[PDB]
Amino acid sequence: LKLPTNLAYERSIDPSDVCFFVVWPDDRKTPLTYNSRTLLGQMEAASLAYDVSGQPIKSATAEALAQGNPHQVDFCHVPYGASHIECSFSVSFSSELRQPYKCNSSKVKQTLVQLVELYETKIGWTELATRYLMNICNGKWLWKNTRKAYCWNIVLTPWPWNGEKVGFEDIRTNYTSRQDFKNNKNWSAIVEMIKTAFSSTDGLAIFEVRATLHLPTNAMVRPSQVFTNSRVFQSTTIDGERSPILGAFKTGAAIATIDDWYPEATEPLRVGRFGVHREDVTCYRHPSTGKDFFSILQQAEHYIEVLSANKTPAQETINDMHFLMANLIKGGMFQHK
Amino acid sequence: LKLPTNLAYERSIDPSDVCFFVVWPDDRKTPLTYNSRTLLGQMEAASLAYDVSGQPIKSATAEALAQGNPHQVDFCHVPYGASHIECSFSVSFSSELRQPYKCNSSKVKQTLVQLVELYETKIGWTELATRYLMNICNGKWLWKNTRKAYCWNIVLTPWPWNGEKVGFEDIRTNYTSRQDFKNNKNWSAIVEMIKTAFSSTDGLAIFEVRATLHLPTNAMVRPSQVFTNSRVFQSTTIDGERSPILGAFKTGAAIATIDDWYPEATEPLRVGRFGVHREDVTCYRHPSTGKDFFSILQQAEHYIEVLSANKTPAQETINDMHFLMANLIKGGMFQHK
Repeated sequence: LKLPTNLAYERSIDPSDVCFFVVWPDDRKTPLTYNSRTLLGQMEAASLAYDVSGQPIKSATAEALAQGNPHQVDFCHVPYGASHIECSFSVSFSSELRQPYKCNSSKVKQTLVQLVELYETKIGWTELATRYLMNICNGKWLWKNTRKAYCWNIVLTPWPWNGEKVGFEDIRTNYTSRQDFKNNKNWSAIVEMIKTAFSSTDGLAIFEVRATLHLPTNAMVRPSQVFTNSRVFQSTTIDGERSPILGAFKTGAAIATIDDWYPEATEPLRVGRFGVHREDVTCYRHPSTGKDFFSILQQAEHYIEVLSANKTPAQETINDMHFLMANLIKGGMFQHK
Repeated sequence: LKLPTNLAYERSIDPSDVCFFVVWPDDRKTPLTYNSRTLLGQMEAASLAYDVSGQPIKSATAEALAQGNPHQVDFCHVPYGASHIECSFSVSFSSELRQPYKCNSSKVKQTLVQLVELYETKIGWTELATRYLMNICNGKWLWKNTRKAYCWNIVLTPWPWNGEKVGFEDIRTNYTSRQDFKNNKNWSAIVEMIKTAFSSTDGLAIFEVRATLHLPTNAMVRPSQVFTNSRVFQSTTIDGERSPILGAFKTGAAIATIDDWYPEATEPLRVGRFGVHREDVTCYRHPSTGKDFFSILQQAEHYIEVLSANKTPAQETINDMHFLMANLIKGGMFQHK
């Protein structure tokens, strides 16, 4: 397959900013608020006392590393009398991966608007839909706030939905796996809706997610920081007062942490062309290995002929095409100018 | 009909910028406002790791693709507690297609005025009028905003009007086809108003449209970008506050995406000389097919003698006639120096 000079995809999952609210014992709600603090940190930086090649700076004497340095940081935390903290956002699944947003070459358009179809026919949407939905239903958009917490509950409201709200209580204890999610009475009724929103050419599935998070006393809340204080928070204005948020793109990067299929598959990565592990920077699915998205998109017709056959393919190629479809769902410009 | 050196038409469909408002549950309106966020994307471009002809860049090491590249984007979204988002504009239909705005050739001018008159008498305006009006009455000028939306209602107040204002509720469900629009009690009284603005020599039909759009919480709004951040919104200043808008020409392209008449007709295109598609960039109605505007305008006398006959014309020639009159409604300079 040749990479056309104009090939864009539009994202299928659209998540919204996670508004943070504080719920008091009288069950009234009030948006969180962060305030800028100034800290007197120690001279802990290695570049201060040390030079490169392991050389101690001579001016940085035992008198110099004494004088602490001030750093201004934003600071947010659950107020004292707060019963819990709510976290609300919305996420819409649409079928914007069926057809490319742009394609200057129609030949490469048929091999994609068919790749998706033969995918859904042979290897249904249930895998990616379930993976995307687990991150919705287990707090993963609540990135680190769920790390040191008592319990967080995901109350979920699907839009083209008939029954009552679908809850996920104490995710730390019950919903610790895929099967524990499946055991929910309404789990299948939701993965079905997501996989419908992916097949139907103009269908969608809007979820409104609301996490009640029981943090300890005065517990520090971690919202998203802004890009280049040594810690500036990303905020909206609710009720006319500023309030921290986990950004829409942070939430999207959270929901789209399904990519576990790669060499030395260890834990889910955010779906991207070259699977970039943000913590240990080295990106897996480097182009030097045959696992980046542009090397597996080059083999799109090979995957067409593999799924068009009668036999169910190998798990290797089915995981490769899972990653292909997840990268299509992420959207983006699959082009090279 | 050889193309004169001066032949311009003034447009007939004059739409305005789509002002965005946020209607709060207390029923007060405040214009939207966007702010320039700065995202940390990954190294996602194909050009960053691959050279042309599929050659992996050597300096694009695993740690080289790890670095997150900043991207400043304008973000607009519905505020948290907003009841909904209103979208208001005004579109005026006029008979600025009857006579050419400028025509240095008295023969080409009269052979087009006679063409428009024969069109009006033979194949009435109720075909382009209803298609132009459907794009107004179903949110189509709300380009991507109605994609992931609970509902949208188009309330439409015609200017030379006598009754009550014309509602089009829950268009995602109710008004999904042409007959669904025709079932409106005021639909005929509006398509006739449009076809009277096109027939009467100096009459006009001013419509004021207001679409209440029910998005999910914090739902991202997609207004028009500007022509080059990485995404700069096109905005006005409502109430002294910058507010994103859909440009007048974006809204005009929306109302005039009626050209479903072309070789391998699939879905409606924006009425243009050589009907270009922006999704699959290639241009239908290329001059190599006899469907471009200057190839079916060169045959204006043929359509005169066809519509002058008593028999009902073919559907193919009547589609050519439709495209011709729609492209005259769009206006422009049909000249060749």
